[PDB]
Amino acid sequence: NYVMAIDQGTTSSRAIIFDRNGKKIGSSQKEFPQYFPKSGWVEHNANEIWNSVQSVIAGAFIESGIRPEAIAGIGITNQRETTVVWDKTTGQPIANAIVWQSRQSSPIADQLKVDGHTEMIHEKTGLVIDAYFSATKVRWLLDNIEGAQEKADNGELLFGTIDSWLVWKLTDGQVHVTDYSNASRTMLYNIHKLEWDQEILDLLNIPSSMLPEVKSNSEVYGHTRSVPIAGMAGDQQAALFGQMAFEKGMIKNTYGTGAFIVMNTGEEPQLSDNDLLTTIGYGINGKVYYALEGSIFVAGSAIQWLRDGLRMIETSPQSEELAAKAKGDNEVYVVPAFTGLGAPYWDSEARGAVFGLTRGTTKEDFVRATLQAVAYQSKDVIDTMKKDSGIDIPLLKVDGGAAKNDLLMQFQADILDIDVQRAANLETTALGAAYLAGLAVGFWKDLDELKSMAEEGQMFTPEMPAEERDNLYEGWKQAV
Amino acid sequence: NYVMAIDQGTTSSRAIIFDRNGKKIGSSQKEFPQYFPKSGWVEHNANEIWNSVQSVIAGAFIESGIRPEAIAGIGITNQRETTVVWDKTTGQPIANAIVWQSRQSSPIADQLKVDGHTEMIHEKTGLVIDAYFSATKVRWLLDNIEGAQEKADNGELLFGTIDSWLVWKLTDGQVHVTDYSNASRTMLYNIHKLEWDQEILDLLNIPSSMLPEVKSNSEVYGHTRSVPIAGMAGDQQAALFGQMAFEKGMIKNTYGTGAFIVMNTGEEPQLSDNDLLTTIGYGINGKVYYALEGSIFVAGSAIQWLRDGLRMIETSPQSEELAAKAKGDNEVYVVPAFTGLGAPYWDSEARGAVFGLTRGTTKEDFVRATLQAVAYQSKDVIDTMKKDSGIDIPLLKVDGGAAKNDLLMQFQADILDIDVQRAANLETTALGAAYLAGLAVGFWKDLDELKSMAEEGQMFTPEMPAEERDNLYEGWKQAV
Repeated sequence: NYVMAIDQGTTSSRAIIFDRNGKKIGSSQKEFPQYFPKSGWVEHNANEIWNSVQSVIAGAFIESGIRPEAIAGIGITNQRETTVVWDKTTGQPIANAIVWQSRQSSPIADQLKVDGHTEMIHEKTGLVIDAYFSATKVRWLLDNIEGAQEKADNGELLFGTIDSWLVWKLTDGQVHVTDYSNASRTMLYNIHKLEWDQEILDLLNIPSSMLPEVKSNSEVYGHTRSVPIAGMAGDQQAALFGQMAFEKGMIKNTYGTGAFIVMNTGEEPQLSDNDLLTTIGYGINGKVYYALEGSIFVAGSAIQWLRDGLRMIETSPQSEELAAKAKGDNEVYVVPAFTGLGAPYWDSEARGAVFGLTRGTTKEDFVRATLQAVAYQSKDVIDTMKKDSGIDIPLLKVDGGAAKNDLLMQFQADILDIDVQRAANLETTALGAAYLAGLAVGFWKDLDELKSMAEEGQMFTPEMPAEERDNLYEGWKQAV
Repeated sequence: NYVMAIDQGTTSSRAIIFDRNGKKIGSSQKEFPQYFPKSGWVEHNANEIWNSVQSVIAGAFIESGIRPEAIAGIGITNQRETTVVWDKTTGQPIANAIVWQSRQSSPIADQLKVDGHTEMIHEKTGLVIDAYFSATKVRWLLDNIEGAQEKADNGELLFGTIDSWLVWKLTDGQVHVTDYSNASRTMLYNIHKLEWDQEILDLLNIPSSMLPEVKSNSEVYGHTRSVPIAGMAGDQQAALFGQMAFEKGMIKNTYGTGAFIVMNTGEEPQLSDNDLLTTIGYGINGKVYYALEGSIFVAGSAIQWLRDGLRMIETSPQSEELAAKAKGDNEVYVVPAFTGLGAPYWDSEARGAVFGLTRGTTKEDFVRATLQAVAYQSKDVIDTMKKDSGIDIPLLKVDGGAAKNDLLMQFQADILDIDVQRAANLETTALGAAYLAGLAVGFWKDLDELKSMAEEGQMFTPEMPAEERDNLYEGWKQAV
C-alpha cells in the first residue's frame, strides 16, 4: 500500500517511498540541462522535464524488491510559477517551460506598475508585481506564438503550472487539476474567494478554458497506470508544514534552488505593507489556511555556480573540508541577483554582482561569497517575516542539501542569533505527497498518531567573542 | 501500433519503441556502477538492472507521447547466466546477482571435476563446468544461507535468471515463466528432454519447488500495466535472431561487454570437441532450436576499464583515436582476463596481465593492445567454430556497441583473412526481442516481412597488413 508522488525539480529529476515509522530505505539521482536562450531568462525543455520525470518516477516506484496491489493513488508537486502551455491532442509543448528565475517577464510587469494594479494584486492574491510569477510569463507565451490566443478559446492549448502537466500526461489526459497553494501563486487567483480571479484575467487577456480545476488539497482526483489520484499543496507551504505547522505563525527555512521562508499565520490573511508575500498554507484535515512567504531566486542556484562551468574542483559532497584555516573574511561580496534580486527589494533589474577588488588573493575566498547572501536574502525576508506578524520565535527548522554540514548550520549560524534545529535529514520542503493525501481513502484517519522520536541528531554550539553583529548588515543595502 | 523492445545489458540497458517495419523512433541509454571487491569476483548489483528500460519505456514513450492504448507487445532480452532465486510471495535478497563474470563459483567446480560430472553435464546440458554458469553458483547458495533447504519444501524458494525475473512478476504475482534460451544457460536444465534436469539438481541439494515453468520464446505469458508480454530470450540468442539468421550455418558476432559468437546448427545437438558450448537458439514461429557458442567475457569492458578506473581515454570512442598514432603495438600484448579467460581455454583463476613491457611504450601502445585483444579473442572462437561444424565462414556478420570502431573492424578483417559485414542498426540486441513480441500478438505473423531491414552499411575487406596475420597471432598465444 503506497503513497508516492512526483515533483519537478528546477535542477534535478529524482524519486523515493514510506511505511512504519522513521526508517530509511531508498534513493536516487539525475540532472537535466538548465537551457539558456538569452538575457534574464532561464529555460527548461518541457519535454526533458517530463522525459526526466517518468524516467525516475518509473524507478522509485520500486526501490528494494515488490509491486502494484500495494500502490494506491497519485499525488503531485512541481517547480515555481513555471508556465507550461501544451496541446490537448498530442501533448507536445508550443514553447519551453519559462523558469521562476526568468526576467523577460519584466517589461510586462512594469506596465502593471503604471496602471495601478499594485494595491489590487496585493489585497486579492497577497503577492507583489514581479517577473517571478506565472501570470507575467503566460502573457509572454501567448504574445509571441502565432496561434495561441485563438486556439485557447477553442480548447486546444491548456495552461497549467507543471503540476497540471504531470497530472494530465499521467492519466492519458483525463484529469486536468490544480490545488489551493499552486494556484494562489499563479497571480491569476483570488486568495480570499478561493476561486480564479477574473479581474486580473481580463487585463492579461488569458481565458478560463486554459486554467486547470482548483480542487481540495486532500481529495481523490482520477486514475492511472500507477492507480487513485490524490493531492498537492505548495513547497514552501511544505517545510512550513513539514516540521509541523497546523497552528498560527509557524516558520522554517528552505535550502535549495532558492532559499525561502514561510509563516503559517492562522486562518487569517496577514497583509504585508513592506514587500513580503501572503500565500496559502495548510491545516490538519483537508481545508484551506494562510501563509506568509517571502522569496529568493538563488541559494541552490548557487549550488549551481562554482563547479562544472568555470571548473575549479571534481566531486559533489565535500566542501565542509576546505573550511578550517583563515578567520576574519577578507572584504568579499555577493548579490545573487542572477535573475532578479528577490527578497524585499525585488528589483527585477538588479543583477548578480559586487565591487571592491584589490591585490593579495588566490583561488579561495569568494567560495565564501558564492557561499554568501541567501541568509542575508533569507534574512532580508526573515527580517520581513516575523515583523509581518510581530513574533520573536525560537528555533530554525532548516532543510536543504547545503546543510550536509557541521558548517552550514555553523555559518547559516553566525548573526541571525538565537539557535537552530538542524534537521538531521534535510528535505522537508519535499515533505508533501504522503500525509494530507493519505487521509481521504480511510486508512488512518487524521495527522495525530506517532510522537516520541524526533531527536534532531545534529547541533554545533557558540564559543568565544560576543559583541559583533550590526554594521555588517548596514552596507548590504548599498550593494543592493 | 507500437511494440516495446526491452534490452537488458551488462553495463548499460535499453528499451526502444518499435513501430511498423524496422524504425527506431525513441531510445535512451544510461549506466550503473561495475563494483569490484576482490581479485576476480565482479558482481553487478542485481539491485541495479531494470530502469534503463522503464526510464526508456516510460522515458522514451514520452520522447513521442505513447500511452498503453497503442503498444501491442512487450519483449525482453537479457544478460544470461546471472542467476536470481526467490521466496515466491515477498520482495528482497540477502545480497545481489552474480555477473556471468564472477569467479568464486570455482570451489565447487573443482569438487565436480573430482567426482566425474564432466561427461554428464556435457552430454545433457551441452555446457562445461565453469564459474560462468548458474548451477555452479546456486550450490554455494543453499549451502551458504540461513535457510533455503527446508524453506524450499515449504513452497517458497523459486529459481530463475534475469529473464525470469523481469517476467515472473509481470502478472499479479501469478505466472512463473522462463524461456528455452536462458534455461539452457542455467546448467540445471536438460537440453534433450526440454524439462528441468533432476540429475544435476539433486547433487547440488536444489529442490523442484524452485525452478520456473519453462515456456516458449514467443508466447503470451500474461498481461501488463505497460499491455501483453509476448517475447523472451537472452541478449545473444535474440541478437542472433535480430541479425536474421535462423537457417543452418548463419553466424554473427556481438561486441557489447564480451565478444559472443553464436552459430545456428539445425534441430540437431552438435557435440563440441574443440571446447565450445551447445546451447538453445531460436527458429521462426515459437519453437526450439540448437546452437554452438563461443564465449568470452571481456571485450567492451576493456575499453571501459581504460575510461573509469585508469583515466586514459576520457570517453569510449576515443580508443579508435589513440590507436592510429602508433601503427603497431611494439611487442605489447594485453590479456583482458580480469575475471577468468573464458573462450576455448576457460578456466577460473586467470588474471589480467600486460606482457612485453617497455618504458618507450607510451599510452598509445597500451590503448591499441586493448582493442587488438578484442580481435584476437574473436579469432580463438572462429577457428574453433570451423573445426566443430566443418563450415568455413566467407563473410562474418557483426553487431554491438564496440562495432562503431572503424579500426577494430578493419583489424578484425586483416587478422582473420575473412570479410567483416557491419549493419546500419548496430544495437541489434533489442530488435530480436521486438520481433519476438510481435510474432505472438499478430503484429507481423512471420519473418518474411523483416527481410528488407538487414541492410549492410560498411564493408571491411582485408588489405595489405593481412600477410603478417600469423606473426601477430602467435605472439598472443604465448602471452595466454
